[PDB]
Amino acid sequence: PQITLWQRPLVTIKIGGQLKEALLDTGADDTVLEEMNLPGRWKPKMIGGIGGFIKVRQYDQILIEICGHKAIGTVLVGPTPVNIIGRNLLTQIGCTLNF
Amino acid sequence: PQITLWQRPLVTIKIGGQLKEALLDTGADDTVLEEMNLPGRWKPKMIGGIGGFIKVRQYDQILIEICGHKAIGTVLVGPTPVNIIGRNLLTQIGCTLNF
Ligand SMILES: CC(C)c1nc(CN(C)C(=O)N[C@H](C(=O)N[C@@H](Cc2ccccc2)C[C@H](O)[C@H](Cc2ccccc2)NC(=O)OCc2cncs2)C(C)C)cs1
Repeated sequence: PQITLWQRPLVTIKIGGQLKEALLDTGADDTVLEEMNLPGRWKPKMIGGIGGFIKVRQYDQILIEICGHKAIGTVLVGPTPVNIIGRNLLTQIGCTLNF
Repeated sequence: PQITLWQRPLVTIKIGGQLKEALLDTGADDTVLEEMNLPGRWKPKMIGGIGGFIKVRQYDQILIEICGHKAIGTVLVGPTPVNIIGRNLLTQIGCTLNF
């Protein structure tokens, strides 16, 4: 699709058989989801946002369908109030910025 | 131009006669720049995201040039870790998300 930015770029994603809304975010280097139970072992990560840093748990090789396009990659889980799809999964599904 | 997201989408902006580097950010409603001098009256504002809220100075009707494209809109200035061009100016240069 082509998505204009007059409104927040919110899309449905499917992860773990649940549907969630997520923001398409070119300003996030990684993908961050609200607290959920994901499979396997995690690794620690600190990510910084506008107000400072949060500790998140890194899971790898996670499938997530973003608007019907399957991506498989690293997903961080921690105390974000919005699910953010960042560049790591946006390149997989072939997303670009055009102007 | 077409920008892939293997790397951070950083572009040069021209604002208040200085060239700065800033991130094209689909996940920021607002344009938030590092401490700089801007002419005008401004208003205090609080913006938040990951990590909490920060106080910025709101300046309205600032002309920014983003890669040669002229944009007018609100610019917030303050202790942001990175220069962010948010959706309020990305729509003005005709920026879309495509996949
Ligand atoms: C409440 C919620 C439902 C929402 N409100 C909003 C409106 N808000 C607040 C914003 O747009 N606020 C912006 C913002 O931080 N947006 C964020 C999404 C968000 C929104 C609300 C709450 C938490 C996260 C998303 C933005 O792309 C920022 C910008 C950025 C990049 C580097 C350093 C600092 C900042 N990205 C991140 O915070 O990325 C964190 C990372 C993830 N992986 C690696 S770093 C500001 C910069 C203005 C959107 S959704």
